[PDB]
Amino acid sequence: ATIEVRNNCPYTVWAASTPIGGGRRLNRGQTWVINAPRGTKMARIWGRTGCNFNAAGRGTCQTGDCGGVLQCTGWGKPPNTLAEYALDQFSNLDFWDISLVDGFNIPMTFAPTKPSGGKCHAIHCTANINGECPRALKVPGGCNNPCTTFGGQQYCCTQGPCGPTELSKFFKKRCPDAYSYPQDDPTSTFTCPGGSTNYRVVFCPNG
Ligand SMILES: [Cl-]
Repeated sequence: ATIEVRNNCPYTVWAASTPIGGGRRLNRGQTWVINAPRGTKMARIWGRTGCNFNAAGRGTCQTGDCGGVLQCTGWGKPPNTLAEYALDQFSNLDFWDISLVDGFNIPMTFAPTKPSGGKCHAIHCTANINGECPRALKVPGGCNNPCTTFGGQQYCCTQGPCGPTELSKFFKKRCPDAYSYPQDDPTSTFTCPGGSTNYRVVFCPNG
């Protein structure tokens, strides 16, 4: 239920969190701890780079912008590396993952503060994705996922079952534990017994 967001990047990051949390400027080394009640589903945490806000919480960001506002209520504009989770009250299990479906912008580590074996352990995505990003998907500060750039069933899996693509394999290749495309569920979903642990999301785990 407790999620700790830590910015270990050498640059400032504007953490964002829905549906609870909002937004927060995080300078190098700063942490933000938010409480997520049991039953919180379809939640996500991400970081925003190159933002420019004025006293009122209005401005714009280079990546992951959520409507030109500091405290998000909606989703960020890709590309942005995602930390998704659902604290299910029915199975009493925590379902979480790192997703690249909406792109990549900042490397991160998603981990249980109390790993208990099985699929309940830290996962990472620290590859140099922005650096090796295919030219067709590359944007300032990030690397978009083929579904965002090209669209269509092939990449977005909007019409029905889909499979990996050469462009999706570019991400899975570099971050095996993360979602490379919409239906990359089997090797991208992790769980922990609900109530048995807390969570930590850190930007630039390798500094
Ligand atoms: Cl709670």
